[PDB]
Amino acid sequence: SREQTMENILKAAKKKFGERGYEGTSIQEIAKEAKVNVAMASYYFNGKENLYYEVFKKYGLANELPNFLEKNQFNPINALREYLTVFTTHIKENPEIGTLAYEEIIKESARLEKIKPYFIGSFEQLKEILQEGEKQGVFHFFSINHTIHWITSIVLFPKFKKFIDGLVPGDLVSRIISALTDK
Amino acid sequence: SREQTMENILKAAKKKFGERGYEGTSIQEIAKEAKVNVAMASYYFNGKENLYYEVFKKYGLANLPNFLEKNQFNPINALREYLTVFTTHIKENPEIGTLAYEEIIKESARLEKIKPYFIGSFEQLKEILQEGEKQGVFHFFSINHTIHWITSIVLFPKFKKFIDGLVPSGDLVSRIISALTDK
Repeated sequence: SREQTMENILKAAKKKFGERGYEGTSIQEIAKEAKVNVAMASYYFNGKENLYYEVFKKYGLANELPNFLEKNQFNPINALREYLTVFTTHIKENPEIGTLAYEEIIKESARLEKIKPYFIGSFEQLKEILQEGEKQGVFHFFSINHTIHWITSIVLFPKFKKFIDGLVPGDLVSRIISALTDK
Repeated sequence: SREQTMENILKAAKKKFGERGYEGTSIQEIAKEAKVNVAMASYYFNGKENLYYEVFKKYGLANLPNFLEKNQFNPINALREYLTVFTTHIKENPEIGTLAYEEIIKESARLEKIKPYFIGSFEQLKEILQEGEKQGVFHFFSINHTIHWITSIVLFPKFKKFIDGLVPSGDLVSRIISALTDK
């Protein structure tokens, strides 16, 4: 019942913050969405700023990711496919993470710093998988920086990709992999 | 005068919309920023929604010339001018970029009506790229992939910087061109 209520409030926080952003969302709005009074929301989460962080802590990218390269016997295509599947599926089921993150990147706020780990943590692996695929002659790209840039844009901002798709004539993961294995 | 009052209102809207987005900004706040009567502001632009579109009409990419034609159909030269012009415009009107986002995500009724202040640049981009590929000076997976990552840097320079901060100066345009000319 404690956990249920805490979960209810975090689900509501994610929903409302995702709709209106940090500033446009109130603790009252959230509490109302969660069917609890404001005092109940303060008790568990102690104010707007910390609730926002707990939203990223709970629904952000899971911090305990296996090593995808080892998990996939150092087959980089297989490692990248699994990595990207894990990560794009997460953003599909928790889209607010993507849209809130990619927002705060523009406001360059103090929130950004505390938020980073919960959508950024796995980029190190993404670098390793790519560099090992390049080393194996299985991936081809101009630079690692350029490639992480467009791959993480798709991961965090899949709707921009849909938007460009509407203007210029799939499966996201397969499309990332085809762009990399083009020789 | 009518014209002057309208300039002031648009300057205000741009500023205020940029800060808080469509939803978190009221016509009251813009009018107050412009030091004008709310109901006048509202009437002159026939409402908040139309005012918002006029912000894009005024400050967007309505402006451009045929960069291919202006560059003697040298695609590299045309793309460089194109990129320089576009990035400079986003630098000088950052709200256009950041507001395009809040809206590419909300997939709003508003998106459809703001698109026309980017579609035009994007087809010119497409033409430059295809002309370059045809002349054998550009090489890429697909035009859709290419336009996706380029327009990503252009409309959302701050994410590009954010990734630059996580993955190891340099001219942005050169970097785009180098990624296109890479054999």
